[PDB]
Amino acid sequence: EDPPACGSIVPRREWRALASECRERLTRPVRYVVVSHTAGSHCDTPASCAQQAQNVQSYHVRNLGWCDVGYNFLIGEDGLVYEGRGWNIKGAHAGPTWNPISIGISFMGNYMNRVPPPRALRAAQNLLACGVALGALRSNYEVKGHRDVQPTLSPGDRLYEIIQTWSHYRA
Amino acid sequence: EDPPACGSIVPRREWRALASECRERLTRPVRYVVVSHTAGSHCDTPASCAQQAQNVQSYHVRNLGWCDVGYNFLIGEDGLVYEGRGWNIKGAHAGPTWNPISIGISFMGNYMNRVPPPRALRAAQNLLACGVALGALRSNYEVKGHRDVQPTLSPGDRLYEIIQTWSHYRA
Amino acid sequence: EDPPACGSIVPRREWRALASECRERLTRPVRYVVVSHTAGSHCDTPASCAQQAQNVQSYHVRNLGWCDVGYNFLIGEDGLVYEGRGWNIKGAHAGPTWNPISIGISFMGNYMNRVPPPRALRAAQNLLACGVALGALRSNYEVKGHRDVQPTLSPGDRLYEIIQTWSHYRA
Amino acid sequence: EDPPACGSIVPRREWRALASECRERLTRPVRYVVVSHTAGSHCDTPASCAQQAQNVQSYHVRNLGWCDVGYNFLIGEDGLVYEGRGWNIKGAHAGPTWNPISIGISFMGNYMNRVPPPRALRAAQNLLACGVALGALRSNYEVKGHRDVQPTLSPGDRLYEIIQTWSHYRA
Ligand SMILES: CC(=O)N[C@@H]1[C@@H](O)[C@H](O[C@@H]2O[C@H](CO)[C@@H](O)[C@H](O)[C@H]2NC(C)=O)[C@@H](CO)O[C@H]1O
Ligand SMILES: CC(=O)N[C@@H]1[C@@H](O)[C@H](O[C@@H]2O[C@H](CO)[C@@H](O)[C@H](O)[C@H]2NC(C)=O)[C@@H](CO)O[C@H]1O
Repeated sequence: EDPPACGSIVPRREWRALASECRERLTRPVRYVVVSHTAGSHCDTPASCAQQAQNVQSYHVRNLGWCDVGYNFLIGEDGLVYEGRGWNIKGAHAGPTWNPISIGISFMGNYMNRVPPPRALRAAQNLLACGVALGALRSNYEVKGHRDVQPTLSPGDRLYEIIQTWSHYRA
Repeated sequence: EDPPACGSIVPRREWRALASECRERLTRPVRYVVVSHTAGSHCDTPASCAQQAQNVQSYHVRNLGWCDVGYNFLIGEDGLVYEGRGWNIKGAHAGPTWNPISIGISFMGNYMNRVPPPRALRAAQNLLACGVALGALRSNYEVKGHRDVQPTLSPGDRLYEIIQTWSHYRA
Repeated sequence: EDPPACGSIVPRREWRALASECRERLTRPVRYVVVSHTAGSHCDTPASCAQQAQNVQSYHVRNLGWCDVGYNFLIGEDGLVYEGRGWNIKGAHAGPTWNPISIGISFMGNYMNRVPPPRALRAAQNLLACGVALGALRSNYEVKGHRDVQPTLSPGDRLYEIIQTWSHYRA
Repeated sequence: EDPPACGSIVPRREWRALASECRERLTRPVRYVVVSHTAGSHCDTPASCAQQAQNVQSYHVRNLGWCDVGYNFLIGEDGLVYEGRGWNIKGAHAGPTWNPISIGISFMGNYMNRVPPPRALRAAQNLLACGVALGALRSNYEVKGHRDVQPTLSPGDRLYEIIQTWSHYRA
């Protein structure tokens, strides 16, 4: 029960996450959505993507010393959206200029020479629909590539190729 | 006009479904939703579930000669809703006194003992939530067991026990 | 077999009821009978009543989104009985407790400061008699006021005084 | 600042309510509010309204055999809100469909041809402002009239005209 019509998101308690310790709230409603890629290993089953989720967070919490996984939501090629910082805890995904104003969703994999399956792309768009529904994202929300906001290779040629197809993508 | 937000469903093309030969339409909106199980093998990978989808559909087409798989939607333990007949077409699943007035979603597997994993229950609760959003189901919608409308074990002793706690389950 | 001899009811067809989508049945013999009133306007002709019967049902199915009018029978000042859900389908007129165990007859008017015409009382008293003969009501059924089971003013002050007089009434 | 800063609710002890027998729980934040009316006599002193609260309660507890007064809150024309079963206990006020997902507030009296005093209306909204401040009511909550969800004249033509004016009033 994470309020009406939210396209099946895996809760932290399910992917065996560690307790978040982030105190910063995000000023709703949010205008931007930054799509990125973990550039880490990819997964196609929920079982493997639960393990892969943990991997991203432990690296952010134990090693990098941040309060929680830097992303608001992680997407698996298993076609499921994983909950990280969520719609309210401000993310750590695109630097100081963008972190307090945009939501950050990342695709679990390295998408330079590899494309994400339709189910994952479907789940991401479906996640943004629930966003508007909850009142976290503005009906008029703008989707920006990670390259668009920071000098980075992410989300990867192939995935950056497809998010331009997305209707809400702004130049 | 009125779809607030829906949910992610695997299209027929993706699980490689045969062409539907059905033409009878369900009068819109629908008031009843019948939950049942396929009493067959379960799956937890998006790959194997797309395959399990074909099996149920082929047994219904090539062996029982029905115009398409009997259920409107299929639910996998991979946490994904698979498209069957959909929101618009009538689908043989619980008797002629009930097939013209109800949507039929079916969990893929036999849940006499075994319970469906949380993500499967989330997939179905979200599906129904999308139904209301699309206006395919009315906000009054009543969830019913397959055993509540014809003599069968169908929902599965333990899955029947679970759907009884759902907000919309009427006597 | 000993022709029950009590049918003097206007059928759904005759007063032009919209189709019922209700399918949950009562178990006969039925023990209780709950008398309520519409608190709407009253009718005294078979013509004006066929209109009122339609209105109550409309307010029930179109505004509240109910499967059909909530009462089992409606009594009019025309001296005739109107079929609602009938002797078999479970009504919606007294809550989760009584609805499964009683028939809900309702006088079509506001009897807070009025008395229903003799012919209307006769049709009511008669209806119940029909009940026993068909076997839908127990030979020793219990009549009850609507306010006896719900916090309401039904069946109206003066009419409530009338039923406490009846022989099958029970505190 | 921003603490609870809630209104002033007369607690049960102060109006000497009988002990609550209820155990069912509402799951906050609540989305709906159903405005009703006791349909009885009104009051304009903290002394007479405390009296009224008891009649309504006793009738609901010993006549109908309920676990506590049906409403969550009772508004008085004295300008004071009288605590019913509160913000956390499921109340009986609008059928098995709404009771679990809504809070029940009742204006003490009958308002068919009588408008409640400004006081009452302010106390009623103060309670709603309070509700959201405590996380009891969902911020984008909705207000419906009693007649909007059940066959009844309640809350009374005039009070109904008043609540249809409110923001949060929907369909
Ligand atoms: C021209 C240049 O210097 N490019 C830099 C990138 O090589 C460098 O690596 C990218 O960093 C991402 C975030 O740390 C990695 O996830 C990603 O795998 C990596 N890109 C690739 C595909 O090699 C980024 C660091 O962000 O900075 C660029 O400036
Ligand atoms: C090789 C294999 O795993 N076969 C699976 C079947 O055993 C399994 O059962 C069949 O399912 C139908 C639809 O649910 C049933 O109606 C049918 O009785 C049953 N087949 C029989 C005769 O046992 C199906 C599930 O569809 O999947 C196959 O993959």
